[PDB]
Amino acid sequence: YFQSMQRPSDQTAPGTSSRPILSAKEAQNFDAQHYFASLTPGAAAWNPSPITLPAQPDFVVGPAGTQGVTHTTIQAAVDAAIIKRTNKRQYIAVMPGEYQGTVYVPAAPGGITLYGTGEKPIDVKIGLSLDGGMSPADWRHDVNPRGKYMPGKPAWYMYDSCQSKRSDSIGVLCSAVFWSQNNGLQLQNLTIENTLGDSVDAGNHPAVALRTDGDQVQINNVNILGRQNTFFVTNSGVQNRLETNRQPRTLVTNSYIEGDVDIVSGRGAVVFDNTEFRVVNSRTQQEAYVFAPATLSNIYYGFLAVNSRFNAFGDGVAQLGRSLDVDANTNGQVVIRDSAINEGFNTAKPWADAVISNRPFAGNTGSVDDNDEIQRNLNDTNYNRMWEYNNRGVGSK
Repeated sequence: YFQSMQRPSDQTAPGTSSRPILSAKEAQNFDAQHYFASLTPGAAAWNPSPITLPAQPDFVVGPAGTQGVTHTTIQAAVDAAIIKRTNKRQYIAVMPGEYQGTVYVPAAPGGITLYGTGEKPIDVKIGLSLDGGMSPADWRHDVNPRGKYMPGKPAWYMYDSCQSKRSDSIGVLCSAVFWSQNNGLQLQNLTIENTLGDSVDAGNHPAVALRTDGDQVQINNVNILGRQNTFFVTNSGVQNRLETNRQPRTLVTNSYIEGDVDIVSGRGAVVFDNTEFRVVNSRTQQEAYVFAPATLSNIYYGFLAVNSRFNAFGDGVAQLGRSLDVDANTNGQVVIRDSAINEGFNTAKPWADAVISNRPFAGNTGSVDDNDEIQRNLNDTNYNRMWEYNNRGVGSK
């Protein structure tokens, strides 16, 4: 038997307290089928089929006067889809262009598919600048010009949950450009950006590009561009706050996600396959964290990054993640497997202390028992739940 010429990952279980590494046996519990498991018995895990585009879309968003365009804003087309009150999936094509303004996709009986028709995802750009620190008055002005959101239009309940706030600042959970609660949302071939970008300093400036709260959501060949809190998943219902008994599942494939601090955050089971994550250092050079899961401590599945690529600029500043300790019963969960970690990461301490609580990072290296098998409870609340398996690249060593 001749020797495979394949280069083995140099990551060997159990790893270290700073960088715990799963055994093969442990890693079998951390694949998409487990992350996507149903809760009913008699029920198969979610196995989504790929997004399929129709020969004709239901709605077309584009420049005014162009042939075949139905609507000039994306919110208007979403509203036209929602008012039908149908169980059937609706498809909204978006022509190449720049589309300034929020897009709120409400919970509905049927799924909405929104897709770009450009040669690349960058050809359709959806954006607005919104900062969690901004005043409600400034927020209302920027989000709702000319009666975009009014009682009796779709997505009112979403807008109203934010606009009613009388706090000094609107908060991260209202800073999203694109916010969906639609189960079954599908996004393909477009760019979603919170354009706050480098207009602000290195401090706390939550500015979500895409927020998704729906179950069975598929995002394919999308660019999600931001700085702090670029992509946020939550398990919220109509009250707009994190919940304790709902586990939405999202699949992100073939996508590009850029930011700096807590680039992918929140509560939900999310699988990232063949996604590139890029840390930028144009706004802050002092810190960067890719994943900030807020997974409930009784829930076993948070984030899974598989067959993905991680790139960072600076000199070993960037980290893979930190737990988002939003409440006492949170212990964020993430597995990064089979992925390339390239230059720019802190290889000695890839996981940071928790945000909000400042809970020190604690990796569980477990013990060995009879005939030399690593043993540890992967859901032990005394340790973090941030793990790697079979990664490669300079940043994997």
